[PDB]
This record gives sequence, structure tokens and C-alpha cells, in this order.
Amino acid sequence: PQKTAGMRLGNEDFKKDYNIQYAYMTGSMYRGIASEQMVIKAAKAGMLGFFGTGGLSIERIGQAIGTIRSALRQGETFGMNLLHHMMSPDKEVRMIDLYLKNGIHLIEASAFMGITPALVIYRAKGLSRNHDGSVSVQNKIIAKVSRPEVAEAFLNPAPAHVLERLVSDNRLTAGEAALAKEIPMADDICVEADTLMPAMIRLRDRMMEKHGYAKKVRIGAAGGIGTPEAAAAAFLLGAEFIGTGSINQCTVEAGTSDSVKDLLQEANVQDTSYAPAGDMFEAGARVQVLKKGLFFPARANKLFDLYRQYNSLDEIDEKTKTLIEEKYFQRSFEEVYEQLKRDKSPEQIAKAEQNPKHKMAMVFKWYFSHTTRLALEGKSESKIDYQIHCGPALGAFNQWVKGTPLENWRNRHVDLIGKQLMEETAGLLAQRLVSITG
Amino acid sequence: PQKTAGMRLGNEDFKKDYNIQYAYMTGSMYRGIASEQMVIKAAKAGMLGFFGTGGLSIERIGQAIGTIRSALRQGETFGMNLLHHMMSPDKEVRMIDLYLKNGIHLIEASAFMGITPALVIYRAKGLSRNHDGSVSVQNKIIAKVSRPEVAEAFLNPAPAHVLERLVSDNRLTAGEAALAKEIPMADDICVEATLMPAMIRLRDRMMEKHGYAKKVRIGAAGGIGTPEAAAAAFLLGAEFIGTGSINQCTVEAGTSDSVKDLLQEANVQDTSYAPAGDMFEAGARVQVLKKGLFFPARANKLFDLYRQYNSLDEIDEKTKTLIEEKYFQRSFEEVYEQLKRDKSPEQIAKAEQNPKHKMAMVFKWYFSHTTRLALEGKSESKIDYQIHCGPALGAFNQWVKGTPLENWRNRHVDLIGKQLMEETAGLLAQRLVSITG
Ligand SMILES: Cc1cc2nc3c(=O)[nH]c(=O)nc-3n(C[C@H](O)[C@H](O)[C@H](O)COP(=O)(O)O)c2cc1C
Ligand SMILES: Cc1cc2nc3c(=O)[nH]c(=O)nc-3n(C[C@H](O)[C@H](O)[C@H](O)COP(=O)(O)O)c2cc1C
Repeated sequence: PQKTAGMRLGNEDFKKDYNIQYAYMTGSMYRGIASEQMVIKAAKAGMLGFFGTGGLSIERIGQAIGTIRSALRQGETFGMNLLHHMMSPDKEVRMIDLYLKNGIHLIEASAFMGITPALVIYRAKGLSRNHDGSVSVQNKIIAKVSRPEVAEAFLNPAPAHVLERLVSDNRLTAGEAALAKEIPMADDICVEADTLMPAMIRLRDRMMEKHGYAKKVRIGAAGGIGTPEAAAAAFLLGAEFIGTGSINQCTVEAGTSDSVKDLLQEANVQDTSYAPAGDMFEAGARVQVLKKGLFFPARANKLFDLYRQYNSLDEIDEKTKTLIEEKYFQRSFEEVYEQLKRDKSPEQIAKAEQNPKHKMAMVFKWYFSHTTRLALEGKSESKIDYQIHCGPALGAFNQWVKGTPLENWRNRHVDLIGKQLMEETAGLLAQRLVSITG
Repeated sequence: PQKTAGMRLGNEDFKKDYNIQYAYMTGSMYRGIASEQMVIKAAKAGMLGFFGTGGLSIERIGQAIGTIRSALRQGETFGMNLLHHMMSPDKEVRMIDLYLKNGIHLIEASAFMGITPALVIYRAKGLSRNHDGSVSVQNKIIAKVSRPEVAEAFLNPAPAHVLERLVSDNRLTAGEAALAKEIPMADDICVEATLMPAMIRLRDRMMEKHGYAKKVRIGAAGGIGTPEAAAAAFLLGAEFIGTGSINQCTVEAGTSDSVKDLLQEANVQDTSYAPAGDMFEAGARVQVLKKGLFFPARANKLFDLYRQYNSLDEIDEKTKTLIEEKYFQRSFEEVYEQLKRDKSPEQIAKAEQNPKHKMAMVFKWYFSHTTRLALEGKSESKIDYQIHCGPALGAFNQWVKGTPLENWRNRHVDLIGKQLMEETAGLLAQRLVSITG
């Protein structure tokens, strides 16, 4: 049907199920960096886009839904991020409720460690038996995971004790709960690898045998993909669809500042490094960020090293304490904590007043939200503090398109770079088959 | 025709130039772990083998050359490691001199940060002008590198100020130095591991810039222990590949049976990083076998102490007692005295003046000692064995689990090489057909 080589790549049922032309998804990016504009542009070009709900209010998310639906008037598929946080399980439930009320039938579920009541409610709500014997699934889930045991949890049906409970509470009907037993929690697993693939594929096959699901759950890959070569490698290793992230932040459509994008355009492969994440600061979770020309990585790492050794804010020696206040924060510890009193819940403050360790993290965490805010806002002339999440994939992309019309991010459109990546990926793949069988 | 699928992989001129059937090399492994016997077995099977000269005497290396040549009597190609050390600059020069004096026309050049006088001497010596105006290159170099700027240095001709100097000193003739201007430093770059596709563009850029007659190929090494890994490398544009870890666990490898017994049981997750002896101070790290072994933690500890204190005395008596009793089984004083016997007066002199260097020198004993423990079959305590190894071996082990190849005593370096390349070829063709169908 006039479909290009790029469109032939990856699993056919994946493309059919989501009514898309490419086995390709743009991954969520928090605080709307994966913007309404981006999701709309991706949907209209026949690929999968997810809106970045991370760290936005329910009211704001609902506003995003309305805008996207209004612009998508040919039944184009699109998705919403559902980002798990250990501390705020009610935000997730409220997000699901918003999704159910507003027609959201596709989510990217990420950072989950296992299956939650909210996910089960979403998966099972609306389930009905078709006359032809099949299960009518209203609400689809693409689970983004890095760990086999989380993948496995998603390849299994909704756990029975959660269903039983939700039926008791009249959240699900017995019929919905019965139907939920014979389908997996996720329709697709996006394996995020920022060598794991064959293990996940073997795990998938085992789970298909074990449960005898009617429809195969596909396994895709994301992480490190910014070039035709990287994408080709992912498909060789068994990816049945692929996802990108870093390259999409550096486009016209991305919901971040022009200054951020200017920085991102100049990134090379070596220009990123690891730094702690705000929302998982204590645990020691780390994420990749832009390094070249920026102080944030060193500074964020420093604050973790101080949390690590001392047990309170007072314990910090006055010379570094003066460093943090004057250079990092441009604010005193006291000033920060008082600002935090305004923002946070009384319960959280109370918890900090009793615990000097928690009070410390709480104050350092301000740096992360502050620097994120600085980045999103175009304003600061000092770019030195900008927290910018980014992997080497972008660096690779930049080198790929060096000296091209695509070099300037103002000519980079999320749907077009997506298309070109997939078409060139396809050509590269075919070209190699020519080479080795010649 | 009559070439297997495995032999078709990679760049054809790479295979032609080195008169081999596979675009495949076994990497050097120090102290003769890449043994004469291994290099011979690889050469006879139409692949590239490099002898592990690292940490051996010039006399020992010269003896290795003789043994290898005698067994290779059909003009089979083989190579020698040239391992750069910042502080043994004369060993390199003497190694080059030995290579020139003997039949060595191929080296694997590794750990170089840029181009040195010794490398230029090697490259430029044999040079002759061909009748057609082209440069006849006698002495070939495969540069193993991780950094773009080092690769670039190798993709460039011998730097002019080094040539000019060597001519002045009558090490090179003006003719040799002239010819050297129009050929690159290396014939091949083995990129040691997203860097892959980047390096290829850099190569192309350098080809355009200098218009070399022969293309410099770009290959890949690191993490390759299975058909999948090897298939991925070629798909990503590798024009040849090199392996290391999988070869240490073969009959031919020059290390102890007990080391190989440990290696046979390795899984992907059973390795970690530890500092390297020869580049201890700089903070260079290398991958080693971890599971069941104390060496990694202990080697790391010693670096943390070098990092922090500025002398041996400064170490608190409780950790000082740990190191002496458990790590070394010897006192600091006993070690230093042993070192006086071994090392050059010049090195002792430097330690006597500098307490920082004296410390490293003493900690470095641990590395040479544990390396020796591994090479020798003897110690029943395997706990201190320094064994270099990456996850590639773990992957290989899982690949051959429950097969005749499971026992390392049935693992031959040439045969696992062949099998890897043949299966790599089959995997690529079968999957590319599937994926583009
Ligand atoms: C700036 C940025 C923000 C991101 N935010 C989220 C997020 O909020 N939730 C989520 O599940 N993934 C998030 N991701 C991950 C991407 O969706 C995608 O999975 C990942 O970036 C793929 O890795 P790659 O950049 O190497 O292509 C984010 C990535 C970036 C670069
Ligand atoms: C035990 C061992 C010793 C090695 N010794 C050297 C060496 O002396 N000089 C060198 O350039 N590379 C040395 N290497 C690196 C290998 O030549 C090869 O490049 C590398 O192991 C390939 O990575 P892989 O193990 O993932 O296959 C050594 C590797 C191992 C495993």
C-alpha cells in the first residue's frame, strides 16, 4: 500500500494495533517537554507519541488531553505517561481516573517496580468478552522497564489479590476481574537500555507459552538510539519496535527553552555524564545529563556527597556552606527551608523538623527543582546551572546530521527526524544484507 | 567461491593485505598469555594472532619470535604487541629495534596517547618507492585505541618534527622520511569499547584530507564473545573484529589450569573494574574476574590509600596491619627491600627522595605478585589471583553451555574463532532477511 522500507520494519501487529505506520515511539519527557505540540505532530505522521505528565498537576494534564484530542480528529492514536513515584501513590490513582474519564486508551508505564492497584484498575476497566471468544481490551499499556523481574510482572496477568480487593470495593465488576486473568498487564514491553534484549525475548516467549495469551506481547528497545546504525543494531538484536528520547528534546516541538536547545544542538557523544535524580536523591539513583559547559552535574554530585557523609545541615563546614549558599543556591539554607515551608505539606515539614537527615535532603532537593525550572524558563543568562537530561544518543545524532539542513534544531521536527531515522535505518539494514550475501 | 560465509565478513583488503581468510584477530595478552602456541594456531588457521610481549624481557620476546617463525613455514602472517608505558620509554625502542632486526612486519600498538619516535622509526624504516610511484610499506601497524584524538593521530602521517629530528640523528634517511609523509601511521584502527559509527566518519574525513592510496579500515574489539555481539559489531560498520577474553580460556593460552577453571565458570556479571599495575598512579582501570576473589577489592583499596595519604607512614596502624598480614603476607619493609633487589637503582633513588612514589612502588608489588600467582598453577589459595577478564567470556560460556566446547580443555583458539565467525555470518544473514523481508 505504498509503504516505505522504514514502515516495513518491526512487528506488524504492533503497527496494526496502534494504527501507526512505523514501529516507532517517542518516549515521554517530564513537565511537558514531551509537549502537546510534539505528540500531535507525531500522531499526525503515523507514529506513537507520549505526553510527558511527569511533575504536572492533574488539572494541567487534563488540559493537555483536551488540546491533543481537539487537534487529533481522525482517530489518531496517542499516549500519556504514567510515571510511578514511591511517595505519591494517590497521584497515580487520580491520573488513572482522569485517563478513564477522558478516553485515554494508551499509556507508557515507567519506573514501576511492580504492579499497582491503579494499573490493574486501568487495565481491567471496560474489559468485555467478544462473541468470537476474544477479550475486548479498551486500555492499552506499553511498559518501559530495565529489569527482568519487572518485565515478568507485566507479562503476567493482574495479580489475583489486587483484583479480588478491587471487586470487593466495587472498583471492578467480577466479569472485568475474570477477563483480566487471561490477558497480560502490558501489551508491549519497551526495554530501556541506557545484550539485555535476547534475555527479555526469551523471557517473553516463555511467558507466552506459560499463559497461552491470544496476542503476542512485543518487545521493543529504547536507550542509546540516535542514529541509523544504533537503530539497526536494536532491530538485529530482536527489537520489534524502538523508542527514542534524547534526540526529540532537541526539536522545534519540544517543551523546553530555546537556550536549552542551543546547548543540546552542540552536544557531542562525550558531553554527557551521570548525576543524581531529585525524586530519587537519597537512594542514590542516577540519571544522564548534559555535562559540557555546565556546573550542575558536579554541583548535584557534591550535594549527594555531603548528604552521604554528614547527618545534618549544621555539620557542614562554613567554607563549603558559603560555597553552596552563594554559588549553588544564590540563597541561604534558612531562606530555602522557609520557601519549602510555603510549598510542601505540613506533614513533610514536621518530618524534617524531627529528622535532621531528611531536612538536609529536602533542602538539597530544592537545587534540583530550581535548576530544572531555570532550564525550562528561557530567562537566566547564566546557563551554568541548567539541569538538562540527555544521553549520548543526541551527540551521535548531531554528528550524523552535521553539515545538513537538519543541523539547526530550528529545522528539526520530531516527526521528520523520526521518519528519516527509520528510512535510513531500513536502507542501512538492506545494504548490509547486500554486502554479506553478495 | 569456496570461501565460507564467515570468510566473506568484513573488509576484503584487510584480509588480502595480511594474507588471512577471516577479518578476525586475537588481541595481545600480556606476559605471554597470548602464547607462541596460540599465535601459531591462529596463523595456521588463517586469522590474525598477536603475541603478548607485555612485561617480558627482550631476550624472552626474541625467543618467542624464533619459536613462532620455526613453526610457521608457509609464510603465515603473525604480529607482536607493542604496549606503550610512559615510564619505560627505552623498552619500547629496544622492542622496535628487535622487531626491525628480526622478521617482524606487524605490530599491535596499544595504550599510546600519541605518536612516538619509536613508532615513527618502525613505520618509516622499510619504506620504498614502487615503480608505479606508490609507497611500498614493509612494516604494518594495527593501532588499538579508545580515543578519537589518538585515532586521528594514527590516521595522520608521521609528525614532521619527529621525522626531521630522526633524520638529523641518522635514524632515518631523507628518502624514508619523505615517503613517510604520504602514508598514515596505522594501516588499521581497532576501536576498543556508539563510538563505532563516529570513528568511521572520522576515518572517511581523513581519507579525503590526505588522499591516501590505501584505505585505513576501522575494526572493533571489546565485549565480543558471541555471534550476536559480533553480528552487531559488523552491522555497526566494523570492518574487522578482535577478541580477547574468550581466548584466555583456551588450551593454547599461556596461563595456569586453575585460572582457566575459574574462567570456565564465569558469567556476564562476574567481572568488575580494578586498577592496572603499569598505570596505577594515573588511575587507569581494567576489567578483572571478581566472583570468588579478593584481588579486586584489595587492589581498589590500595589505590584509595595512594589517592589519600602522601606516604606509607601516614597509614593508620590498623589498615597497615591488614595490608601487611592479609594482602601482602609480608611487611612494608620486607617488600621495599625485595624491591631494592629487583628494580633499577634509578627507580629506588626516586623512591628514596619521594615518599609518594615510594608508596605506589610498594603497592605495585601486590599487582606483580598477584599476576605471578595467577600465571603459576601453584597457590591453593586462589583468592588473590589477578585475572583480567570482561563479560564477553561470560557470554561465550552461556553460548557453549551444554556443548562439547563447555570444557576449556576442548576450546582451541583457532576453532572457537572459526565457529564464532561462521555462526556470526549465518546469524546476520538469517536475521537481516527476517527483518527486511
Ligand atoms: C529530558 C528527558 C526527560 C525524560 N522524562 C521521562 C519521563 O518523565 N518519564 C519516562 O518514563 N521517561 C522519561 N525520559 C526517557 C525517555 O522517554 C526515553 O525512554 C529515553 O530518553 C530513551 O533514551 P535515549 O535518550 O538514549 O534515546 C526522559 C528522557 C529525557 C531525555
Ligand atoms: C588477560 C588479558 C590480557 C590482556 N593483555 C593485553 C596487553 O598486554 N596489551 C594490550 O594491548 N591488550 C591486552 N588485552 C586486551 C585484549 O588484547 C583485547 O583487546 C580485549 O581483551 C578485547 O576485549 P574483550 O575481552 O571484551 O574481547 C588483554 C586482555 C585480557 C583479557
